[PDB]
Amino acid sequence: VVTEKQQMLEQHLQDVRKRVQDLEQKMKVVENLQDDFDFNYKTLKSQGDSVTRQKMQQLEQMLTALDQMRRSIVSELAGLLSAMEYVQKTLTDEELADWKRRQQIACIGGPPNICLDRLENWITSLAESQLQTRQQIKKLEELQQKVSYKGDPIVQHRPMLEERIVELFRNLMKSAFVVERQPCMPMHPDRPLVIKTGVQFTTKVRLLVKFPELNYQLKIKVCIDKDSGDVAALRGSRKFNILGTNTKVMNMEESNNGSLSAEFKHLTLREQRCGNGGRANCDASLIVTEELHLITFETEVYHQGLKIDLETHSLPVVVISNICQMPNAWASILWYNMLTNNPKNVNFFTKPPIGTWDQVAEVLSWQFSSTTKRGLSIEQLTTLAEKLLGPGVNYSGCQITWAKFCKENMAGKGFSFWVWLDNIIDLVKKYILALWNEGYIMGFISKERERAILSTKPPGTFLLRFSESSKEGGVTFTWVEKDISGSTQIQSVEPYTKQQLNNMSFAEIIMGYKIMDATNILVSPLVYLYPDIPKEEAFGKYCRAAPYLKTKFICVTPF
Amino acid sequence: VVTEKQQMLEQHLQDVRKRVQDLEQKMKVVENLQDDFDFNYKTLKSQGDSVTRQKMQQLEQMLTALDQMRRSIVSELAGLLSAMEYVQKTLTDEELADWKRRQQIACIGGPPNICLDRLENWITSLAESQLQTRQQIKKLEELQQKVSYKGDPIVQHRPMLEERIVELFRNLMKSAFVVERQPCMPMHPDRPLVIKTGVQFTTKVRLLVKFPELNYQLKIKVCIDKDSGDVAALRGSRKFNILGTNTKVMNMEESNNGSLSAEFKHLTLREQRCGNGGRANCDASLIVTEELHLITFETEVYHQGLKIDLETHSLPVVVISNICQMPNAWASILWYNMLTNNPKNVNFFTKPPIGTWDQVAEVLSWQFSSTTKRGLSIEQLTTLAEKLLGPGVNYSGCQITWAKFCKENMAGKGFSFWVWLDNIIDLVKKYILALWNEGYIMGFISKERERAILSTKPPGTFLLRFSESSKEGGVTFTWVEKDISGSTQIQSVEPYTKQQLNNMSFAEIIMGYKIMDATNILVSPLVYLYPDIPKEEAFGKYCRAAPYLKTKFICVTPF
DNA sequence: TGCATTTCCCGTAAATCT
DNA sequence: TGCATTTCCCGTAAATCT
Repeated sequence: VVTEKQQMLEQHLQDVRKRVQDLEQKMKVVENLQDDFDFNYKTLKSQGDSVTRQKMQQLEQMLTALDQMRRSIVSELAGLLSAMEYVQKTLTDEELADWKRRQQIACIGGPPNICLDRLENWITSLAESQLQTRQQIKKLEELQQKVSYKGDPIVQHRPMLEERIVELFRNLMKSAFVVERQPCMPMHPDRPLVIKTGVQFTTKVRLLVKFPELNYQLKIKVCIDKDSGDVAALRGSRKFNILGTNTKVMNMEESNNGSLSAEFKHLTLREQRCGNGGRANCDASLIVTEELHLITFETEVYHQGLKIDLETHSLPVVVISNICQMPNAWASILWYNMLTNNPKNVNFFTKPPIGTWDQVAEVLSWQFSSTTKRGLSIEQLTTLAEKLLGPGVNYSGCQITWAKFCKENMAGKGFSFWVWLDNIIDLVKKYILALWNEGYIMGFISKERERAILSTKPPGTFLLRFSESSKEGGVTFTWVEKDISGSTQIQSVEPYTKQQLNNMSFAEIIMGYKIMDATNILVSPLVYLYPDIPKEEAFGKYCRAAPYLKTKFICVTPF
Repeated sequence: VVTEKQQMLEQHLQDVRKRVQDLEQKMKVVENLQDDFDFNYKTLKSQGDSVTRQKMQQLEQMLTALDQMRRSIVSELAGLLSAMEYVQKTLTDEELADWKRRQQIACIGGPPNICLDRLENWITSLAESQLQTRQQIKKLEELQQKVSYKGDPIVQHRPMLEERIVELFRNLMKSAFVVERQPCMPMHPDRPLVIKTGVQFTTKVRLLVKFPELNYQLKIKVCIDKDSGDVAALRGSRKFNILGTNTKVMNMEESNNGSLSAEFKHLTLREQRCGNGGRANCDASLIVTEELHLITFETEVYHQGLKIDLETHSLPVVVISNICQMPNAWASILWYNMLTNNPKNVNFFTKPPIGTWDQVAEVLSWQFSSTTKRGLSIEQLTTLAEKLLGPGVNYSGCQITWAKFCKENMAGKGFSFWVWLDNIIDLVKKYILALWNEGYIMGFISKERERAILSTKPPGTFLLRFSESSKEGGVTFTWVEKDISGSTQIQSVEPYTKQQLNNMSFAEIIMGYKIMDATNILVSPLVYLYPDIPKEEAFGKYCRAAPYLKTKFICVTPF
């Protein structure tokens, strides 16, 4: 939806469109008058070799009118240029930069709308206006060549008008070249900006100046680790080469809007080994999953007498060799994008920024709404801020460092916050998908606050939550059944590993768990999912000559 | 252990060794006499320019003696050559060829002893004898150059003696070049002669002529699909290239005997795609797993004035792209090696030979004793010949075709004999390993003959056997418990898939299977493994603040 | 050494051949 | 089309780096 700032932008772009038409009009008038003047002059000389009365006066008067039309045109052109310069900045430095920011956010699972359509229409309109304006300026030049005098408006301003129009266009083209789809392995659509060597990844660029004349004209060359990974910048770092079809012609193929774009598929990265390097300094100068790289795109455009070098790059990418490095790699991409809008700070992790629990929590919810249908409730969310910040009320300004979020292991645990959490999402995906869908799982809640169930709610009322001690990820629940109940003895079984969920699903465990009590009688999977809902309405939906005797496995607690 | 034929061989090789020493002796005598004759002659001429009485007689007599010694040497050399020619054939065409045959057999799991030691000692001894013999022959030549006459034994025979010795040596060197370790992926040690593109494989060659002078002198080049896959032979076939270190210098490294050998590791195959081919005719001219290739080794030896081109090749190899093709690929390697001793018939599967149940059964047992501690009992073996040949008594001359063994699916099944069986072995490996070890599993027995248990043995007596209907492979057992037993109602549960064995082991199923009968009471895992052994002595060996409630899964038949 | 990181390769699933 | 065959790539385990 349009904001007011975009409203004005569209408005101004139209005013510019209008002015250019008016000037085009004014150019036609001055040309015709110049032709009329030229013929009249010719006719007058071709006889002054008897001079018709008043015709000399007409010639002189035509000339004066020409002069004035020229002065006029030249100052309206200058004013237009200044307005193009002002608005172009709004277009490129404000609206386009905003898009790039929201693209970062969309990569890490945030509210999208990274649609380039409006921007492309804006950019193309401005570009057309600039090129037509340059054509009028070129025309003024050829008008001066046919007719000129001492104090000619064209001779004393035109060069500056040309310089300004060319600089504007040149810069507009360069801003227009962007990475529409950031590097991502199609196999891990929710993990853009993380590439594993040997696995195909794809990326796409777009030129927001929609000029049909340029269809199939430009050749885009992509590479990784250019320039800054040749002379000055980072050190100790690994270096890679892109393998696969290195170049790609830009065209209007997909036809959606017929926008100029170039898509690269089947790309692969391979470490460039041997030679001379270092690995000097601390952390071997950043661990593998914290090292950042840039994929660059370059091309040259020769358009209407101008040569313009276009270049753009991806957001920093983390390169891994094995998939087991992805959780950590992702955390890096989260932190980077959550905390900065600089598109090329590869040394970011030398001294990472600190985030607030606010921004960290949002980002965390996104991670869930991406892979699943819904994110995190503040019950599960707030009990998470506790697992990091300890006791308290409200967590807005509470600072979360990179070390706390992922770099170092949690309190007494032998794993990091992010990794434990990523492993959970992977569990909620490979199994328990819809079983997590609606509001089913409490998921995250302290053994403590896991008291406000059977101990306030009738015996039977159970819970659905994750194993806090498990690195790989595991699941569990609630129920009061063992010995002579004192004042409601709350319980949980030992969490089920990813393999343990191959043996029987969770809502199947929940609606197929009797509990063989000391009495030798298998008692019961407690009723009422926490609030007051009998297990059935929620969990019942996911449950299910001489022949071999069909069987089905169950564990159901042994005592 | 030495056979009588090998005894004679060793004997003859020694006789040859002896003769060469005797001739070496005879050469020394003739040389000295020639020197004596030469000096005497010199001395006699240097004065006949008065001649000492009787000295002319001595000179003449020395000459006659020389002549006779020469005739003698020349005929003993000829006889020796004929004996070297006879024995060499026994060495190379009989004993070495036998080794190659038993190497084939060892590849497909048969009784090994493919030790090259004896052969290498035999070959090296003969080679040394031949080279020394050639040196005596060369010497005869330089003796003739210093002293000769009309009718000289050396001039009229020596060229033929040279030709024969060189031909013998040349052929001995060529026979001596062999593939000691056939192409095999170290990852699948029991599957030699089957290579999957992209996976490393290793192979090794040996030169049985143990000459230290040649250490590090020869460079061996390996390749696949040479010559015959350039011009005349097979058609429609795929073609490959060996990637990795293509050449390898031959040396005496491992030092075990210090035998000359060249080992190639880290080799990889890749399909050579594009160009011009065909895939014309039926079966696209043999399916992938029936297509055969040869890996060739070549080198040149320049030794004591001779240039000898050595070449050897592997046994035909089947090339696959995915591991799922290995069962079929192996069957091909089994059939080939079980039925022929031709080392290079790549068109074998155009018209495969027929085997007898005898040879087919042996080979089948081998497949078990390879991967496990023991093969197949005739109970399990004979009940197998029934699954292929139907009813009968004795199966010796019963022909088994390639189609019956593997090419076409079994009777009413949607899979082939070999594949079902290979899948079983893979099951007996990944799980139930020792649980198969001793004599535990009956494994293969008709539902029919699976009557001679509870129905002749007390109720309780169970069985251990494989799923006949399962492609992927599965397992099952015996027990009489359901309703009011009539006259012993024999039973089996639905077989456990490879994944079903991750849920609980077989001897754990067997000693943890109660059977919840209609009476709501889980009854019992029947006692006495078939003969009369209470399940325990055999199967019992493989069985095994606020804490989470430790659990353990069981299926135990639901009725 | 123990650790960080990369390589190997099965087995499954998707892709391409034919 | 449906099939034979090859390619893709995770995830585990072994290997190499440092």
